[PDB]
Amino acid sequence: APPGPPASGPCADLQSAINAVTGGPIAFGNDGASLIPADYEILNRVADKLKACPDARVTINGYTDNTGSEGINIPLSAQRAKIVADYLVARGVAGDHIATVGLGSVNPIASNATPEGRAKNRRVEIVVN
Repeated sequence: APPGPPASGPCADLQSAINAVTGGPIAFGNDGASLIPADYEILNRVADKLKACPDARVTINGYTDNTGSEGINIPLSAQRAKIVADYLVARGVAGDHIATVGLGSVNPIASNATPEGRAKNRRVEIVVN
């Protein structure tokens, strides 16, 4: 038997474990689409946690405020998900195990009346699928 506590169900609730690495969803200010080095280290740990259960694919969604238009918010929502996906794949995930979704301005969570609110609704998120 190995040292330390037991390790049963190592992928059985990994949704909660992946959320615990991220501490929740991630925002986009100043430039509105420019991801931080502090997040890219969180993404290193998410990539390793996915790589510990290549049996359990993920899907990555991203959002934008509604000050833009569909022809601007479709590429912006997809780009936020693709930036996370490309970072995870570069750290060690197989491209087969990550999907991406453009949630442009649907199911909004902040008003566009302030630049902070825009960043709070430009959010990106991850879910096991």
